[PDB]
Amino acid sequence: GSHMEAVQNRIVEAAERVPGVRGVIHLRARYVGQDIWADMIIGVDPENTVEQAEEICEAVQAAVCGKIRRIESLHVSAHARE
Amino acid sequence: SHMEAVQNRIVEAAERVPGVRGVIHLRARYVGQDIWADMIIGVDPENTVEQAEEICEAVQAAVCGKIRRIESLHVSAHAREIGDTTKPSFSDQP
Ligand SMILES: [Cl-]
Repeated sequence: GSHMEAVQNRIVEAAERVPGVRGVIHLRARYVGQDIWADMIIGVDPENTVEQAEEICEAVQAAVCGKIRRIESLHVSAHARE
Repeated sequence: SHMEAVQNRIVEAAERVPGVRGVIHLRARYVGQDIWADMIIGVDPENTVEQAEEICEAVQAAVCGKIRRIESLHVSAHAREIGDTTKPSFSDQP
């Protein structure tokens, strides 16, 4: 509901502030008990290395998980984007 | 389960594709007679993202080409060091 959109907006806002992120392409978030499990795809520079893209991915994980307490599990991956 | 033969075929297939440093993970199930799968490959860290997506597509074509009962296969890549010998996982979500 309205409840869930608010958290999604929090997650996007958080992820999008992280340097190297070219928008959030996709976000699946779901309640499992009281906790949230999420899967996210970010856009990144096509010319990034895989190592570099994974660094950005981890940074997003820390930023999002840091600001939204109720997230128990967050997978982040990157697609090339312009 | 009973279906180790197909898993081994899938891994062997994927691992022959150039740019693949082993299969990190594979979730496969039968739906009727068809197989639906999700797979994670290891790749050169120094590959570009563009290039890793290219490898991913190559694996999709190679695996789906050699194991014809696969109706749907998603492939994604993580960086993997060359000294890594970690056996492929077949669980349901790391
Ligand atoms: Cl061949």
